[PDB]
Amino acid sequence: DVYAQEKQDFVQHFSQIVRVLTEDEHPEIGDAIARLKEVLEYNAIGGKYNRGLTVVVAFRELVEPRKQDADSLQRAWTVGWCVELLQAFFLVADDIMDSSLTRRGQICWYQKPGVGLDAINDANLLEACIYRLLKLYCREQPYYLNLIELFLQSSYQTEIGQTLDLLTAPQGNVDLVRFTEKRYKSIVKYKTAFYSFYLPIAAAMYMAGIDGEKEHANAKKILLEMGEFFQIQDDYLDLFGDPSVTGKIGTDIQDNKCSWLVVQCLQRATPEQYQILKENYGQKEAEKVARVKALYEELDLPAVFLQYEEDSYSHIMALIEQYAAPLPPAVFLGLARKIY
Amino acid sequence: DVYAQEKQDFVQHFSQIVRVLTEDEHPEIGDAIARLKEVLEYNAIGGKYNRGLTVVVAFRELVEPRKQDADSLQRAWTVGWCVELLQAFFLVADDIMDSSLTRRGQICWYQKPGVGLDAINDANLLEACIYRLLKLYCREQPYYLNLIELFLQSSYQTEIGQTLDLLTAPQGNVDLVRFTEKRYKSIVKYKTAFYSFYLPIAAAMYMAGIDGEKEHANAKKILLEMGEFFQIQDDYLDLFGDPSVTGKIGTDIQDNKCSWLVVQCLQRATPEQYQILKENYGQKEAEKVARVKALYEELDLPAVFLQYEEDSYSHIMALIEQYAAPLPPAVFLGLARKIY
Ligand SMILES: O=P(O)(O)C1(P(=O)(O)O)Cc2cccnc2C1
Ligand SMILES: O=P(O)(O)C1(P(=O)(O)O)Cc2cccnc2C1
Ligand SMILES: [Mg+2]
Ligand SMILES: [Mg+2]
Ligand SMILES: [Mg+2]
Ligand SMILES: [Mg+2]
Ligand SMILES: [Mg+2]
Ligand SMILES: [Mg+2]
Repeated sequence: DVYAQEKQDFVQHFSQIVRVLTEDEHPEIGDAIARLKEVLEYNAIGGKYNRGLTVVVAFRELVEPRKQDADSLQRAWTVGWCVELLQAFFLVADDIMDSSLTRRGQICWYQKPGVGLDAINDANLLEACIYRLLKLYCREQPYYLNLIELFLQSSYQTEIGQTLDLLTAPQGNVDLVRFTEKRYKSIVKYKTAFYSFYLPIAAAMYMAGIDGEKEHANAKKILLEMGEFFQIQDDYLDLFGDPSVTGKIGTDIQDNKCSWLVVQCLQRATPEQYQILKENYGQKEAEKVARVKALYEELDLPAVFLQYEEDSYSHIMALIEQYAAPLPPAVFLGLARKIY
Repeated sequence: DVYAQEKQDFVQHFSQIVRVLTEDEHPEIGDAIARLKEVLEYNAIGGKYNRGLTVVVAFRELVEPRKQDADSLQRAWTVGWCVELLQAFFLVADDIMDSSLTRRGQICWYQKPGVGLDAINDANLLEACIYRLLKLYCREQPYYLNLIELFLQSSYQTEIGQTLDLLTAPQGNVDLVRFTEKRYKSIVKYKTAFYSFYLPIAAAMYMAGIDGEKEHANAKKILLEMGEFFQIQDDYLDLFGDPSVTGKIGTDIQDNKCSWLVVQCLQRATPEQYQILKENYGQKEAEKVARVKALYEELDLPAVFLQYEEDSYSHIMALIEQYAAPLPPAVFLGLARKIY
């Protein structure tokens, strides 16, 4: 795919990212800059890079090839890495707050001996690197302020979404009463859809000089729906995915989360299955978690998900028919192929 | 003082800040916006406001009174609150990472039943509010990008400083060998001096149309030295200050910190006092902490600090003589009176 053939160059650009960001030497900060290097290497590397590559792929498809200079392609790869760094910031903090164990096939940063809650500041540093990179690479470009504002707004929206995620999942309480489809859709729009799907395409758009309100609004209409599916898939895989593939161990049941699975469970459960859920959800005991997973299987939730994926795929394609123009449909099609 | 007579209006502006920031209602995010309100009220209120008031005071002294519109004064009070919000973001995270107990006369946010590590996301939200406010109030102003860049750069510098703070104070280790005057001065320049002293005056400068490199450089020369003293004072008060006055309980000894006190101790200690330090520092036991405090008193560190405050005050005033022009000396004098 077009993600395949952009990958290698994009990934190789990381050493350049790290080089430029370690050159703040101010010899006095040398030890901190070395810590930053370590943090970047542990937390920005080892996933699929789909968000960052999305910026690069869309940039190649929206920019006139004659305008695809060496320099403007360096900027695209940099802006792609900015998206990956935003992801790394949110994931470092999220793993702490979700009490997670592994991520991307290694133990979570904060679980590393000698890191612990110092990881909070490491996460803030990852965030800071975004704006340092934008200044360094894009400061003289017409779209500079547009990109700054887009990244900050996307961060605010994600943080609002994380807020709702955490409010809906208070530790060691109950009501399943909070866990509604309406609540779920709002959580995921905010925590996932904006930064994972809107951000990378929007950033490429602005870089291509496409700054129009209506063009961004139509793009957003497709991309936010993609983002909802992606988070539903993430919730499904939390329980039913293979950790060798996902790279991480699920914590949604123990964490009392408004997962798509629990929302679907509740919609289907008999009064008696409800009581089993209520007695077993939101608790660390492996035995109780296993009971929840058994309920989910009794209700054929995996089959519900497979049906949903089909209906969602067809809906997203219908939206691309409606909303893609005047942008190349390929911009959306490539993305949808990556996620579905 | 001029801080006295700006205070009331500045503090009253907070309800307006909170009002404008809760009006994102998107009914769906209502619960998150209510959490944000709670976070703002707990974490942005109850200190002395000296950083935010500094923006307002310097704005009144650098801007032509004829240009001090109703609107431009609303912007100054807003930019002042932006500085206070930046402070709140850093303090929420710092209390978690320093395992602190109280702040500003109440228990730390993260220690509140039902908050815990969710406070990490609350802190990120406080950060986000800065840029939301700058957009809302300042977006059409010539200095808009200057203020965005200043706040981001100040955050990056503070985070670099926090990095060095934490690297120098590894939990449950030793060497006092790390604790040198050189290391100390670099920590505090970065973690304190930029955001506490340079930021608020710089922000007022940019708002006044003073964007010149040399003017900012000369201002920085005074303000960074003030910031070093302020952090030395903060370290002194951590142990020897009255909690009813400081609002918080000290943790520097237990936290193994490169405090000014330990650096001064080491410079003075006999080989035998060194061994007492090494045996007792960096540990939670009240008895061991008391032994450290006893060593500090044996070495007359409080008297060393009082002498230092005098020498520092005289040095800062000498710098204001050298470097203040063409800005009103009052801008620096008022600040120095507040801290000394
Ligand atoms: O931990 P992961 O499953 O990767 C998780 P969540 O914790 O939201 O499930 C972290 C995260 C953060 C923002 C948007 N989606 C996600 C997925
Ligand atoms: O906790 P406080 O004493 O308020 C502290 P530090 O933890 O650095 O001593 C927090 C903080 C953060 C940045 C600059 N100075 C300070 C003072
Ligand atoms: Mg998680
Ligand atoms: Mg999460
Ligand atoms: Mg998940
Ligand atoms: Mg502290
Ligand atoms: Mg600290
Ligand atoms: Mg302190």
